[PDB]
Amino acid sequence: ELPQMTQQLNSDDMQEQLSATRKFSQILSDGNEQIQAVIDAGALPALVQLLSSPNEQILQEALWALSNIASGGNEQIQAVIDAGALPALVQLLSSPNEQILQEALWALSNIASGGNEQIQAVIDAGALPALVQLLSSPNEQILQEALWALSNIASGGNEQKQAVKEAGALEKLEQLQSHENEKIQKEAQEALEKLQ
Amino acid sequence: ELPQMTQQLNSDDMQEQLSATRKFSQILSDGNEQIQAVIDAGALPALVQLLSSPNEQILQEALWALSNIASGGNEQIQAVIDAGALPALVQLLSSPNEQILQEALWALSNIASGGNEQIQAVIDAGALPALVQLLSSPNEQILQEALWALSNIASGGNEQKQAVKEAGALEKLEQLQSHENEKIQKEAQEALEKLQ
Repeated sequence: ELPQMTQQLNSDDMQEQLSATRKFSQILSDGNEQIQAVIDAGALPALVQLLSSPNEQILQEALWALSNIASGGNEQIQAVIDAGALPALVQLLSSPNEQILQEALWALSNIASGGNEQIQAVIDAGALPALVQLLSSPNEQILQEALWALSNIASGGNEQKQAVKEAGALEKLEQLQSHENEKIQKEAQEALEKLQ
Repeated sequence: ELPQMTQQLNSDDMQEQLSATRKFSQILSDGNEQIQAVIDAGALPALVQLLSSPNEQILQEALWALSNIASGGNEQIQAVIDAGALPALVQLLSSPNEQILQEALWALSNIASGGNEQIQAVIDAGALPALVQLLSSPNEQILQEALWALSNIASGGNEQKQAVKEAGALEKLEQLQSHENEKIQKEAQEALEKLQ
């Protein structure tokens, strides 16, 4: 019904616009409540514990569920932080399965998208060295997220910027210019100037 | 249901752990995809136009829907921003219906919780004055969101914070260290210090 609905919003009859506007709110709040109803069920910590499952499939659906939550609002992020995901995720940064590595990267990018304190919980979980090492990485998939992540962290305060520098970003970042990839080339400039 | 699954997560049987991990993923991804199928059905632009409805009901339902979407990830926020919500939301800042005013404060607050470019979009469409004026409002509910809203903007990069001070925050925020309520004395400190 969604696409009809997006038209009843552009309608002249006020019972039409109202009707459709309510349905849109119902759709939007039902979805948000399914999501909140998972955070509130107490799963996050058990999920976080499954990040170190011996079974790599279990590991991956768990990391997927987490990174999904961590893609939400500043409080879904907090619940993910509060359940102690940051260390586990940072650990997963040094993984052989480049799919697990790349998913953990993306979650950490999202968690570092929020407020300066959350960027700091990330910095405290010791992501920085792990994230600086992945700049050298040969796989451009990763190099790119790795760089996004540090750029997100470059966007925090004086003492986030200082820890990025303090962990070795300046050189690597600097020598990324000479990378064939044009979007990478660019993204480094942006990261450097934030830092200064 | 959610509680039986959260136990399954803590189980020993790996069939159990994984079966539940996928139900959680499935709930999370289904919840995210209803929200998404509303943004991608293009309702945001039309819900934004309904923010100037002369029908109070329509207006509040539209504003309710939008602030839900604005409660999500940096990209929901972007979608809301891209659909031209901010002009309307700032305009709603100068509303007499304190119910609309408070809801529009909460939208702006969520929007201001995203990346530093999103805060700047808030600042640019001129939330700041409207926001600083609400600092004298008698309604302690309103005072708190206006304050939070600014506190989120004060949590941005450096150039963000010079507009907060440049808006008047500093002075008004500073006389807010002697308000009957403790939460407001306290929360002004945070805001004031963030900047300082």
